[PDB]
Amino acid sequence: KEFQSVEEEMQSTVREHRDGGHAGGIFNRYNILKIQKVCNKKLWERYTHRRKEVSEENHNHANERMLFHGSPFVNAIIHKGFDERHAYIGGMFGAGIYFAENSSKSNQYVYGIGGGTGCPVHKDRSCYICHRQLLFCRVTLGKSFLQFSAMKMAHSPPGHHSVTGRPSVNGLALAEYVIYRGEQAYPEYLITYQIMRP
Ligand SMILES: Cc1nc2c(c(=O)[nH]1)CSCC2
Ligand SMILES: [Zn+2]
Repeated sequence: KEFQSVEEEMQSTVREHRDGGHAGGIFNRYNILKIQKVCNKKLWERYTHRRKEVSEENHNHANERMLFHGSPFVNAIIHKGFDERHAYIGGMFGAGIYFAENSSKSNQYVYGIGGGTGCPVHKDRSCYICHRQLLFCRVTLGKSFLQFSAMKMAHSPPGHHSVTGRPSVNGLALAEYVIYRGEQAYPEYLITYQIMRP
């Protein structure tokens, strides 16, 4: 039932992307192959210690959410954790770690920014053959700064613990959530899947 809940979140949050599938491929659903619960006690303690600290700074509320993260470095993340030292100021909300509430938005980043050159075997961003991996993460948002337009920051805004990118006509199509401290996310589930041909 635990993994069925994860499959449901993965499938139901798929959306039609404005780039016509350029970055992540053309699909309406996935073929979910594996769902593995990541058990990293040192990373979990780092996460819960920070979560308690954020809660005390946000009226006894962590404002935790389960969010997706796509990256070519998922295997490094499950072992070493999220690391803001690998984040650079170039992004929409600057040098943060980015998460999506729509799995298909995170799928656009599995092979790199804008989908890179796609899978290493066929160099195809819309590869239906190669197995992809996504993370479904615990993310502590705390006091989240609501923002619509690009704001390149190095750290959370003063008094805040994260940034929420909200959709707008000139801006974002879908929401995104940005943390500036790696310990504010835990890679709880490793999802192995394929995008499926419509
Ligand atoms: C690397 C990466 N970036 C983003 C996302 C992601 O999953 N990975 C989703 S929100 C937009 C940016
Ligand atoms: Zn491939």
